[PDB]
Amino acid sequence: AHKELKFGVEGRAALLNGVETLAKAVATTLGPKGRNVLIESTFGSPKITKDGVTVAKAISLKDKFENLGAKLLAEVASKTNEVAGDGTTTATVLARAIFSEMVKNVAAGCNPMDLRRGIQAAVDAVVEYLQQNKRDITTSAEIAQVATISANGDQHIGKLIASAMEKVGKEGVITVKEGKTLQDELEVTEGMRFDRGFVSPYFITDAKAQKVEFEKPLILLSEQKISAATDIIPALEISHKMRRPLVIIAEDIDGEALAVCILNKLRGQLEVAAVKAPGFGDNRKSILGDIAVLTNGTVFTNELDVKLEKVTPDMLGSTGSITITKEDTIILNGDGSKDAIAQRCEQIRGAMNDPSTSEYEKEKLQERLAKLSGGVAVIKVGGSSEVEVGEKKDRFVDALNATRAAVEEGILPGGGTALIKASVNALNNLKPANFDQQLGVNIIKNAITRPARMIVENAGLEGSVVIGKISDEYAADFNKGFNSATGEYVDMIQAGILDPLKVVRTGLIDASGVASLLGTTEVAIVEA
Amino acid sequence: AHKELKFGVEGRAALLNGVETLAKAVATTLGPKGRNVLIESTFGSPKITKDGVTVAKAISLKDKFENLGAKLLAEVASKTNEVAGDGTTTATVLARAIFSEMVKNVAAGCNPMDLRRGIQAAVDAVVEYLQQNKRDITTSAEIAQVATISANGDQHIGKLIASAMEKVGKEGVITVKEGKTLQDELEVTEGMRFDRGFVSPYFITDAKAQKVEFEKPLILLSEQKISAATDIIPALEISHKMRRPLVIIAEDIDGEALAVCILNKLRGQLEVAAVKAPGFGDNRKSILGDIAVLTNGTVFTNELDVKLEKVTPDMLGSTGSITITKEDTIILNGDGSKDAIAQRCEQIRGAMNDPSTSEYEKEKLQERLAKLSGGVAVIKVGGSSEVEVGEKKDRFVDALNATRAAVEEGILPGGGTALIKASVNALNNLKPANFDQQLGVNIIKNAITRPARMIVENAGLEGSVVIGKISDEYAADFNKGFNSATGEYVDMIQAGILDPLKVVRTGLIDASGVASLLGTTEVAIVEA
Amino acid sequence: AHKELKFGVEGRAALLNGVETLAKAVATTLGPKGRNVLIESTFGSPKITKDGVTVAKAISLKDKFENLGAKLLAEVASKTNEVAGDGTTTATVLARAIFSEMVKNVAAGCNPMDLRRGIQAAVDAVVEYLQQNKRDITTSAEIAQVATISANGDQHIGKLIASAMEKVGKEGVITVKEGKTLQDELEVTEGMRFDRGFVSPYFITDAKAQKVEFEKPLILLSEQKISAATDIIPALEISHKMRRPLVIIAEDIDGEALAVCILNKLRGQLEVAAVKAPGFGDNRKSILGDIAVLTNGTVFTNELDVKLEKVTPDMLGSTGSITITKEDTIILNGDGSKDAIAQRCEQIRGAMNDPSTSEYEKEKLQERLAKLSGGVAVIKVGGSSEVEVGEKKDRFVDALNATRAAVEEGILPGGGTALIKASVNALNNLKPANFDQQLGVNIIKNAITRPARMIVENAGLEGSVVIGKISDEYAADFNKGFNSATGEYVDMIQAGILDPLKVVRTGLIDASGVASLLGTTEVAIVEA
Amino acid sequence: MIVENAGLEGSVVIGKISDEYAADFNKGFNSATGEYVDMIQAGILDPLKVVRTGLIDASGVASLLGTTEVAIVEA
Repeated sequence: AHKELKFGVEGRAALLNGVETLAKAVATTLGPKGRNVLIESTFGSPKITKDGVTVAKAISLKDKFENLGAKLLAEVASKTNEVAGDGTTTATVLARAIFSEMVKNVAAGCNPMDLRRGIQAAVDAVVEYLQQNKRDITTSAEIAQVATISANGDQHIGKLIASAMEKVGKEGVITVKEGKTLQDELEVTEGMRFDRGFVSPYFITDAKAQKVEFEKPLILLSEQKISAATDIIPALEISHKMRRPLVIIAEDIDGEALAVCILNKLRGQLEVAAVKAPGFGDNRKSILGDIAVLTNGTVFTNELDVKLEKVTPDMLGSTGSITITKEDTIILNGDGSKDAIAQRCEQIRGAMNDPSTSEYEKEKLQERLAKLSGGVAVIKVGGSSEVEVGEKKDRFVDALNATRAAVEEGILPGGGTALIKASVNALNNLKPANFDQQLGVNIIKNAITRPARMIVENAGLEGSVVIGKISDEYAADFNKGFNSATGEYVDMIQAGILDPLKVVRTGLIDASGVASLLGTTEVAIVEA
Repeated sequence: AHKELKFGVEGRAALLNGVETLAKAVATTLGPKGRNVLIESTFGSPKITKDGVTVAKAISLKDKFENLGAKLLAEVASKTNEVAGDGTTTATVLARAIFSEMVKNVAAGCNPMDLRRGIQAAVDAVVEYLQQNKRDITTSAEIAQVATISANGDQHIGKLIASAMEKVGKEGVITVKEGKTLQDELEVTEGMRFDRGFVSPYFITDAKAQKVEFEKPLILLSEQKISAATDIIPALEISHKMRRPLVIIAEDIDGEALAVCILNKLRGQLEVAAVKAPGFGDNRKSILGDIAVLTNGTVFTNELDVKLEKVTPDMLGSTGSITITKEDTIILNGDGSKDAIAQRCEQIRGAMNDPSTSEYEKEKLQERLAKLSGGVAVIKVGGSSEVEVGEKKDRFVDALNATRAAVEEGILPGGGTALIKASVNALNNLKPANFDQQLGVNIIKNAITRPARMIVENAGLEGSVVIGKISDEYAADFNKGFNSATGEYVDMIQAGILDPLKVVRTGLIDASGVASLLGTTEVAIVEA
Repeated sequence: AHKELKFGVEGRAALLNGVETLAKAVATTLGPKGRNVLIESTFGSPKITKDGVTVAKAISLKDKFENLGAKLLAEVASKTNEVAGDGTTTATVLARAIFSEMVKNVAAGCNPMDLRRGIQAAVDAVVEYLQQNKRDITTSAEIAQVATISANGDQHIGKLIASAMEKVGKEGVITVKEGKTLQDELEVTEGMRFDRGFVSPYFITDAKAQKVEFEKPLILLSEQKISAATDIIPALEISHKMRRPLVIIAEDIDGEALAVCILNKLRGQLEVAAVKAPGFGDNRKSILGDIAVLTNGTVFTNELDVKLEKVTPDMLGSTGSITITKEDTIILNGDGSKDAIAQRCEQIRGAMNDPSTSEYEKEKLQERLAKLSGGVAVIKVGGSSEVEVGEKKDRFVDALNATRAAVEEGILPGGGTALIKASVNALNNLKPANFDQQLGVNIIKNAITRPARMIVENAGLEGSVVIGKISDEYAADFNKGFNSATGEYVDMIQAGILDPLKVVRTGLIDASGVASLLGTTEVAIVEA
Repeated sequence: MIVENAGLEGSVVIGKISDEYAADFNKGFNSATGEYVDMIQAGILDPLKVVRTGLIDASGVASLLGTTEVAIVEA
C-alpha cells in the first residue's frame, strides 16, 4: 500500500536506462568470440558464465524502474528461450535498439502510434523476405550435415544417431539410465507422448536434470475429480508395500495425502507423481481409451460401470519404462496385448471407410493414427562415468532441439548476415504513406544491424567497415558474410555457421513487440 | 490516537493534487488508442495493464491527503464499474475536471453552494437532453448488430447466441463446465435467481473466476436463525459421507461448525456454502414456498409442524445444476414434479380472478409469474482447452453485460461525441438566476469536453481542432464525430463505436456528485 | 548588465504582494479617524506622519519586484497628488483592490482583455453617473460655505478672503513677505502668469517653501538661443554691482556662466533665475510683446533691429514684485506706462471689429484679453511670527487649491458615500455582452466600496453593517451616508464633509488604468 | 457561523436581526433560502432543553478552563 509514480519522459528514460544496461551486460557474450561473465553462488565459491540466459536472469538493477524494465526484458528473453532454445542475446539487443530509437523519436515529437504501425509493417516485410529466401532441410545427407554442424561437428556418432532417428521417427526423445556403458545404440519402440508436467515442483528429487528412475512403473487412469483420500489411499499404500513406482492423474489435488504421508514419515518411502488431466473432453476420452489399450485396458469413471473404490493392482496398467518431467510426459513400451491392439487398429481402419463419419472424430482419429503408428523414437545415450553420460545427454538434447527447429522451420546463415541481407534487400521496397511510418521503417533498418555489429565488435575488428562490406559489396550473395572465427568473408553454408529461421524470427518478433509496447507507456508505478 | 489537521485551502489543494495525479495516470489508457501501464505483482515478475480499473485501484500516493483523495476517487470508480462495467476512466476524468474548476472558482471568492446548485441543474439538463436524443434497441436485427459491435465484431457466433438468448429470455446467465468441447449451444431451462452471495470469502476455492463445481447438488431450506451445531451436524456429515454438494441458508452464522471441521481435518472433505436469507418477510415465505415447489417440497420452520431436528436426506431438495457466486445465486433444472407445479400454477391463475385479492400479494405473485414462467436463459459456452474456454467465458460475460446495459437503457455514439453534442445543444438554453450558478454552468460546459479531448490527444492529433470541428461544423448531426481509430469524421452508428446511455449517465452523475462534495470540505484529517 | 526574469503568475504574485503591502501601509491613515505613522529622518530624531503621500513615497520593500510595484504605485499616487492635491490614499486602495480582483480572476482562466474592457466600461459608467448627480458651486454664499468647510471651518477670515478673491478674480495667487503683521488684506493688481519653472533646482535657496525675496526685480526678455557668455556677462555683473534681482530667459542654458561665477566666488553674490522660453511660436511672440508692454517695452531678437549686444540697464524691464517657483511664474505690478497700454488695448479692440481677422489670432488675442483685463488676484497673508505666517500661508494654499478644484469641477459627499451610491445606482444598468465583461463589472462593483470600508474600519465600527445600511436603506438619498467623526448617519452636505469631483474622478481613473495595466504583464525584469 | 457557512456575510445579517427585528422574536434569517422569514412558519426550530444545556455546559467549561494556571501532561 505504498507506490510512487513516474510520468511520461521520466519513466521512459528510467526504462531506457534499465533495458540498455541489461542488454549491454548480456551482449558481451554474443557471437562465437564471446567474453565471459563472473557469477557467484549464494554458498561456496563463484562460477563462470559464457552464455546469455543465466546472466540475463541474474540481473537486478539499483532503481526500481530499471529493475522493472530488466524484469520485463527477462520475461521476453525467457519466453524466447523456452520457445526456441537460443537467440536470446540477439533478441535482447534488437529490443534494446528498437526501444532506444523509438523513445528518441518520441522525444522529438513524433506520433508513437504511427511509429509502431510502421515498425510492425517493416518487421512483417522483413520476416516475409527471410521466409522467401530461406532453404529447406529435406535430404538425409544434408540432414546429417546440419545435425553435425549443430552439434559442433566433432559429434559424428551423434549426428549419425540424429539422422537415423529423424529418418525413422518424428517425435523423438532422449533418456539416460545409470552408467549406460553402451555405444549409443538407437531403437524403435511404440509409445505415447503428451505435454503436461507435475503440478508441484517437489515430486522429482533430481529436478535439475530430470533423471529417469521409473523402471517398469505402474500407472493409474482416472477421469473424475480426485479430492479425498478415501479411494486413493490403498493404491499408494500397496505400491509402497511392493516398492513399485506409481502415478496419479487428478484434475485438481492439493496433496493432502502427500502431506499426511510426509508427516507420518518424511520423504524416502514413496514416489509421488501427480499430473493434471488434459482437456478436449471427447478427445480426452479417446486418449484415455488409447492409453488404456496400450498399457492398462481399464479406466476409472463413476459414469462407467467400473466401481470407483476398486483400487487394486489387478487391473493397474504397466509399461516397460516411463519418463515424466516438468513440461511433458514420455510413455513407451506399452504392456498391452498386441493382438487386441491390432484388432482395434483394423476396426478403426474399417471405420475410416464410412463417408458419414464426423469430421472432428475423423481428424482426431487420423492424428491418433499419425502419433501412434509411427512410434516414439528413443535413443539410449552412452558414456563411461555419470558426469560423462550426463554431459553427453545435455549435448544430445541441445543438438536434437536445434535439429528439430531447423527441420520444422529452416536454416539461415548465422552471425547476423541474414539480418543484414534482409534489411538491405527488403525494406527498400516498402512505401509508407505518412512520414512517421517512414521514420519507423528507418528505425527498424538501423536497429536490425545491431546484433551483427555486436558480433563483429566482440572479436575486435571494427563493425562499421565489416557491415559496409557485407551490405554493399556482397548484397547479391545472401550467403556471403563475415566469419568472426577467422576474419575472412566466407559463406556460412560451407563454413558450417547457421541460424534456424524459427529462433531468429521469433526473437525478432518478440523484440519488436516488446519495444513497441514499452515505447507507449507514459505511466509506470513501482512498490516501496 | 494521533491526527493532523489541514484547513480550507491547504486541504483542498492536497485533494486536488491527489485527484489530479490519479486521474492523469488513469486517463493514459482512455479511448481505443490507449497506452499501456506497467504493473508488478508482489511475487514473480511484472505484468502489463491496458485498462483503467486495475491501475485506478492500485494507486497510493506519497502524502496522506493525496492518498485520501485517491481512495475516494477509487471508491466512486469502483461503484461505477460495479453498476455499469465500463466508463470508469471517463467518470474519473470528468470528476477531476469538475473538481479542479470548482476549487479554482472557490479560490476566487465565489460561493460554493451556488456553484454546486448550478452544476447540479446543468447536469440534470445534460442527462435529460441525452435521454431525449437517444435511440432504443428493440428489433432483433439491430439487437444482433449491437451484440456484434459490443463483442468486437469478430464474435459472430457470440452475437447470434446473444440475440437468440435475448429473444428467448430476459434474465440470462453464463456457466462453464469442464472442457465443453461443444459448439456453444443454447438451451432454455426453468430455474430461479436471487442476488445474495456468500457471507464469507473462503467458501469458494476458485473465487478468481467463480468456477462451477456443483453437479446435481442438494440444497437446504430454512427460515429460523441457525447458531448451533445441534441440528445441522448430521446434514453436513451425511453429505460428506455420500460425497454430495450441499448449501446452508442461515440468517447469521459465525462458522463455528466450519472451524471445528477444518481443525479436525483441513479443507478437502466438504463443500461449505452459506448464503444469508433474504428479507421481505411475507415475500420471503412466498419465495421459500416457490423454491420448495421447484426443488424441495419441504421447508424448515419451528412454527410449522415440521420438526427442526429432522435433518435427513429424505426430503432434502435437489436440482440439475446450481451456480452461486459472491453477488448472486443461479438455480436451474428444478427436480420437483411438473404435474403438481402445473396444478399450483393453475391455482394461482384462478386466484388472479378474485377482485378482492390484496394489491401487494397480487403484485408479488405477478412478478413471481414473470420471473418463473419465462425461465432462466442458460448458454453452454464452448472451447477447446481450459484457458480457451475461460477466455471465451469472460468474453461472453462482458458482451452480455454490455448488451443488457444497452437494452435496458439505450446506446449513444461513443468516443465522447455524445458528450460534446449535449454540452453544445443543451446548456445554451439554461438561464440561471444568480451569477455563481452561471459560473457553475460554464464550469460543467468546459469540463464535459475533457474525455473527448483526452481520447483525441491519446492518438496523437490535436484535441482542440477536433473538438472545434465536432462542436461547430457538425452541431446539427448528433452521430457525427471523430473516429480516433482512423482519423476520419464518420458516424459511430455506422462505424460500430457506441457507448450505452446507462454507463455514461451514471459515470457523469457520480463524477458530478463526488466533485461537488469534494469542493465543499474545508477540513480533512488523516492518521499518523 | 545583470537581470533576472519572472514570468506570468510568479511576477504577478510578486507585484500583488508589493502593491498590497504598500496599500495596507498607506490606508492606515485613511479617513478623518486616521492613525499615525512613525518616520525617522537620516539625521536627528524621528518625526510623526498622519498623511498618505509621504509614507507612500517613503516605502521600499525587500524584494526587487515588490519594490518595482511599490514604485509604480508611488508614480501614480504622485501624479494624482500633483493633479488634484488629495485623494491619494483612496486611489491607492482602489488600485490595490482592482488589481487583486483582476489577478484572482486571471488565475481562474478568465480572459484579461475582456476583463479590462469590462472594467473600463464600468468605470466610464460610474464617472458618468457621478457627473450626472453632482452639484455646482456658483452662488457666493455657498462659495464662502465651501471655502469654510474646505478650510476646517475655523478659518472664517480665510473663507471670507477666498470668497472675495473668487468674486474679484479667477487666476489667484498667494505670497508671503517677511513678518506681514497685517490682518490678511486682499488687493487687485494687474499682472501675468505662466507655468514654466526653473531648469535647475539650485536657483532657489528656500526651495522647501518657495520664499519670496524679489522686491522690485529687473527682468530680461529674449527669444533667440543663449549658449555663450559674450552677450550675457555685463547684465549679471551690473546687477550684482547695484545689488538688484534679475532673471534669465534662455531656450537651453547649461549654466557655464553660473559655474564660473560660483568658482570665482561661491554662492552669496548674485541671484540666478533661469526659466526656459515657452512654445507656441507666434503666440510666443505675442506673449513677449505683451510682457514687454506691461513691464519692459523692448525685446531681444537678432531678426529684430535691436542689437544683441545691447545689454544695459537702460531698457531692462521692471515690476513691483515677482514670484517664480519650480512649476509656474507669477508676475504682478507691471511698471509700463498705463497710457500706452490703454492705447494698445483700444487698438486691439478696434482690430476685433474686422471680420477678416484670422481665427487663430482672434482666439489668441481673446484669451490674452481674458487673462490680462481681469488681473492677477493677490492676497497678502498675515501673521505674527515667521512660523505663524508660514503655517498660515500653507493653510491658505491648500484651502485655495481645494476651492479651485471644487469650483472647476464640483463637490460630492465625502467619506466614500458618493462611491457607494454610484456603485449601487450605476452598474446595475450596464448589460455586458460576454461573460468576462460581466465578471469585470462585478470586480469593479466589489472594489469601489473598499475606501469606504477602510474609512469605517479605521474608526473601529464594523464596515460591513455600515456599508449595508448605506447601500440598501439609504439608496435613494445620495447625500445620506455615515459620519465617522460621530458615528451617526447624517448628510455630509449639512455636516460639512465633502470630496470634490475632480480629485475622486481622477483618482478612480488613474487607479483603474494602473490596475488594468498591471494585470496584463506576464514578464517583468529587475536589476541585480 | 451559521450565516457564514452558507456564504453571506454574517455581520450584516446579525445587524439586521438584532436591530431591525428586535421586537419580533420569531423573525430571523433563513439560511436555506436567504430570506428573513419566521422559523415557526418555516419549520426551523431548536428545543429549549438542548440549547439551554449546551449554553450552560459551554459557559461552565469555559469558566473552569479560564482559571487553570497549572496543567500537567504525561511523557
